[PDB]
Amino acid sequence: TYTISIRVYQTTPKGFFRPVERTNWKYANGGTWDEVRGEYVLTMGGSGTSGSLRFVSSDTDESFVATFGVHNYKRWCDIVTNLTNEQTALVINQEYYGVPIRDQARENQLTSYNVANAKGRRFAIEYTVTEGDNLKANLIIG
Amino acid sequence: TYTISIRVYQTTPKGFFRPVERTNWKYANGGTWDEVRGEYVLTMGGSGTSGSLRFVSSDTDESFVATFGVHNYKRWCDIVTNLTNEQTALVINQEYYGVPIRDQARENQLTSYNVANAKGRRFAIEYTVTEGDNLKANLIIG
Amino acid sequence: TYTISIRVYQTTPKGFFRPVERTNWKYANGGTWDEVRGEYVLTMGGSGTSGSLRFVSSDTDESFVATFGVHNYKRWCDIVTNLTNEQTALVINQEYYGVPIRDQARENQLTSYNVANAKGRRFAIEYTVTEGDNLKANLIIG
Amino acid sequence: TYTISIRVYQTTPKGFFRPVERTNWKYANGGTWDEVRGEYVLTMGGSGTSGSLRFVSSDTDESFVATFGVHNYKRWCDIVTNLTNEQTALVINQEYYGVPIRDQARENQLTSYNVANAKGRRFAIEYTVTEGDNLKANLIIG
Ligand SMILES: [C]C(=O)[N][C]1[C](O[C]2O[C]([C][O])[C]([O])[C]([O])[C]2[O])[C]([O])[C]([C][O])O2[C]1O2[C][C]([N])C([O])=O
Ligand SMILES: [C]C(=O)[N][C]1[C](O[C]2O[C]([C][O])[C]([O])[C]([O])[C]2[O])[C]([O])[C]([C][O])O2[C]1O2[C][C]([N])C([O])=O
Ligand SMILES: [C]C(=O)[N][C]1[C](O[C]2O[C]([C][O])[C]([O])[C]([O])[C]2[O])[C]([O])[C]([C][O])O2[C]1O2[C][C]([N])C([O])=O
Ligand SMILES: [C]C(=O)[N][C]1[C](O[C]2O[C]([C][O])[C]([O])[C]([O])[C]2[O])[C]([O])[C]([C][O])O2[C]1O2[C][C]([N])C([O])=O
Ligand SMILES: CC(=O)N[C@@H]1[C@@H](O)[C@H](O)[C@@H](CO)O[C@@H]1O
Ligand SMILES: CC(=O)N[C@@H]1[C@@H](O)[C@H](O)[C@@H](CO)O[C@@H]1O
Ligand SMILES: CC(=O)N[C@@H]1[C@@H](O)[C@H](O)[C@@H](CO)O[C@@H]1O
Ligand SMILES: CC(=O)N[C@@H]1[C@@H](O)[C@H](O)[C@@H](CO)O[C@@H]1O
Repeated sequence: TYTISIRVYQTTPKGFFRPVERTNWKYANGGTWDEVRGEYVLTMGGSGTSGSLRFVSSDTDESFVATFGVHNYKRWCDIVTNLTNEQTALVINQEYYGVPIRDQARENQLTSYNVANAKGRRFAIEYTVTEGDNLKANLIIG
Repeated sequence: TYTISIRVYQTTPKGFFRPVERTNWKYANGGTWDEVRGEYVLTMGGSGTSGSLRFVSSDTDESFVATFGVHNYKRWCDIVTNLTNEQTALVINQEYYGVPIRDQARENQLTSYNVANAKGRRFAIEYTVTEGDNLKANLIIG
Repeated sequence: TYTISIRVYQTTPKGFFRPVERTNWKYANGGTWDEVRGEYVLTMGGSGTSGSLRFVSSDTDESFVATFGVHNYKRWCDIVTNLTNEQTALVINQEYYGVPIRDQARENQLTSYNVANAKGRRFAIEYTVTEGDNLKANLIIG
Repeated sequence: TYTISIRVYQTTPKGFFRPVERTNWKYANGGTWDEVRGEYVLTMGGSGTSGSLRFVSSDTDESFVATFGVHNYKRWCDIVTNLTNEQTALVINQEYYGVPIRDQARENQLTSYNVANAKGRRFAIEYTVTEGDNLKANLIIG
């Protein structure tokens, strides 16, 4: 069993991102999302799957999907923003198992990733515990 | 804009179903899930999309996916249980736009549905508000 | 350290009780409330304190407070309903350390308790794990 | 009826503050706490009462209580930190109706307030809507 525990940080009172969606990819017997002590906890049965969280700021017409998983026994993460209305977490999560650019992001097995949207706001994932079954990450909204 | 506000009722202290997943299908400009006053609220850009909630009772090895949406300007609902490990809400939600028996449940535009798992536990959805932009449903776990 | 983990069951689709308040008494170095995998978890520093949860059904103008704690190394529980508007969980929780009938309920160290409100609705607390540091209870709304 | 809707911003990936308590003072027909679209909403029957939230960062031994209310038809707010183990939100909330320095903080009817703990971390409340029945505020953890 792997877990990925996620702490969400929102660094500026400009806009407000709320949680709107959480998905589980079907590989390795799937997975679950849990709220545990104010954290998002992704539990997976083995290596080779993932889960996504979508956040939306309606004040500023902004959004992003953050995906976390384990690929060949190492954690990975990715952020996708500049989402169309058709790009829900359900769509984005699935794409990490067929779309080349998404595949590569997952294949990179990164301990940290950051990206800016069209408005120049940065989003980041940083794993604070990068090894073992029980992984920890910060999700940082700039 | 459509909303569907869901009240969850767990009726018997045998096992414990917890929320593990919430998805949004991509049609009609997507949609979102919100927690509002102890209720799950699905917001949708217009007619023709849906969202799924998955619940798991790990005590008793039981689970189900409940799906809610609007089809041709009327509400619909369905429950799927006896899930394989591969059947997350991500997977199930999509099947309502291609798989014939799932297509049928959507086309049925039901105000009320119920089914049972192989263990004999019943799951039900009853809309209490069936018309208009702001719909309401009970999700009853037996 | 004691923990009491609480599963809430709402048994009838008549009215809807939503969580509105969660308090901690000051004795034994206090304590915290956490949400953990869909359950309410009361964590306390040692024996001799407690915490309260209030639920409101504004549809039917019903409310109650359920209090959980440890007194002389045994778990206890109680429910107060037919609440005035001035009887928040903040108020009720404190009454268990000065008000004689509340004191008595705490001193009973019950593994289960049930009571009916003005409208004949039954509320129940039933501990499923009655011994040790990590206690479990069902909160059942009839 | 007054509402105060609160958006929480945790700005710094050092330590993690989780919600552990939410209370309602008994005056003016009391009040309730709701989770609404990822925000904390305090509802109160009229002017002259309040509610408190407590947040704890176990990793760094930090905590605080943030209190919001309406005093003589104008909003107020306060933060207390450097807490003892006996100072739960239950205790702090009610000190605003008896303890002079706390009474004064409330009598100030502030639209913004900030204070630091002994470790130098700033906490802040910033009302973004300051007038009328439905007030809005940012809670910023530095
Ligand atoms: C070990 C790992 O991680 N692997 C991976 C995978 O996962 C998998 O899947 C399968 C189906 O296919 C099953 O489910 C199992 O259980 C799991 O584990 C996948 O995910 C992939 C992506 O696609 O990746 C990885 O691997 C690699 C190899 N080479 C293959 O391809 O298989
Ligand atoms: C009106 C309605 O409801 N419709 C529907 C639909 O939805 C749609 O989709 C599209 C794509 O394709 C888009 O997205 C839009 O926006 C929406 O709205 C669909 O869903 C279907 C299912 O498949 O169903 C319904 O319909 C039928 C017909 N075609 C019509 O349209 O009417
Ligand atoms: C051990 C026990 O449980 N005890 C109890 C108590 O608690 C206490 O408190 C105190 C203050 O005062 C402190 O905080 C400590 O820490 C604790 O532990 C109390 O609560 C009481 C009630 O009031 O009860 C019990 O007890 C015993 C005797 N009997 C007396 O009373 O004291
Ligand atoms: C209007 C206002 O805000 N006022 C106030 C108050 O509140 C009140 O309280 C009472 C009892 O006593 C009752 O509950 C009612 O309902 C309410 O409204 C209080 O809070 C106070 C503080 O302590 O403050 C205010 O005021 C002033 C003086 N004290 C008088 O006026 O009385
Ligand atoms: C700005 C943006 O969202 N770009 C994303 C990038 O972050 C992600 O790594 C890549 C692979 O999924 O797909 C997009 O190009
Ligand atoms: C036992 C079970 O899960 N049955 C489901 C049924 O409830 C649902 O209406 C149908 C269409 O999606 O798919 C399955 O037959
Ligand atoms: C109907 C009702 O709520 N009665 C309660 C009772 O359940 C509780 O055990 C006792 C001590 O606190 O007093 C209260 O009034
Ligand atoms: C560091 C600290 O917690 N100081 C608080 C202050 O913020 C508050 O305004 C006052 C009134 O309650 O009580 C204390 O002095």
